[PDB]
Amino acid sequence: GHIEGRHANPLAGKPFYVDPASAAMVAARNANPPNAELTSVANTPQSYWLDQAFPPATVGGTVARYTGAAQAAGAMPVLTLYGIPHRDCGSYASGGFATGTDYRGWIDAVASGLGSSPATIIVEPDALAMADCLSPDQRQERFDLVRYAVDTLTRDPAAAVYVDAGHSRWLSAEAMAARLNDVGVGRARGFSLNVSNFYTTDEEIGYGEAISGLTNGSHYVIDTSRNGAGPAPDAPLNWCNPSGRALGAPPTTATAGAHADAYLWIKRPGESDGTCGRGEPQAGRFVSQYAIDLAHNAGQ
Repeated sequence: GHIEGRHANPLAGKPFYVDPASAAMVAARNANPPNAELTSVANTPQSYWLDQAFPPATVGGTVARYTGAAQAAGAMPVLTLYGIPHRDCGSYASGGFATGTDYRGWIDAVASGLGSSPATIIVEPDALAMADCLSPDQRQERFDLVRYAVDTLTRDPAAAVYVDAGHSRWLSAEAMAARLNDVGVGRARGFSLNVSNFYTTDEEIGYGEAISGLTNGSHYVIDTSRNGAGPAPDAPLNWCNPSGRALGAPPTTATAGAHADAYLWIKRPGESDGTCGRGEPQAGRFVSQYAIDLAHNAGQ
């Protein structure tokens, strides 16, 4: 018979993968007595963050294991790549690979691990948005590395690749669209917004629709992990372990934006944002109280 042409949202059609070994799951299983907040969080699909702790020599196997496990679960894995050189401009989440050559080798290995398997990839939270901390030449290098990630990862046809694009109160839509266009967003599925932040979904839809229009109709995802109460009052460090924040909409493709492929939990609720001027836990360390606070503040 006839073969139809292609129609669609790559994120629609199977559930997002719940990592069975996340820090939240470990905490939920250990809670004595059981805790409603922790269990809820642990059972919500999030994203699996990879960085320079996973060397190029071995990260391919790590990626293949994770994507293969998700496939065995009938689910879409979400992976967050967070290895850019000069990561976080040397602030609380400092890290990343030492050099661009190492980063390129890492990307090559990630792509090898992906093969042809389904995956959603969030490329480098903050890298484009924060790039002005770098000199002109290191900024250009960074853009070239993000472009390298797009060009290399998209060789997995089943990888839905979203380049991180900051949020609605970071760069302007015009400034961020220019960076996304420079790194080849047209070859990706699109971009991500609100990662590790707290802005309302509605505000992020308006911003994402604007960037989409400036990037030839690209699509986007919004991190709704911690945005159920919107942001804390405008202040320095209001993004760094703020109190009073709530879990947002659980991950879904039933979104309210014309080009919004999904609401995802990209940040993992419970992880510290950093020491934050208060001696709080190192960035990325899981704090059960933080996950419980987010769930309590959402009324759970």
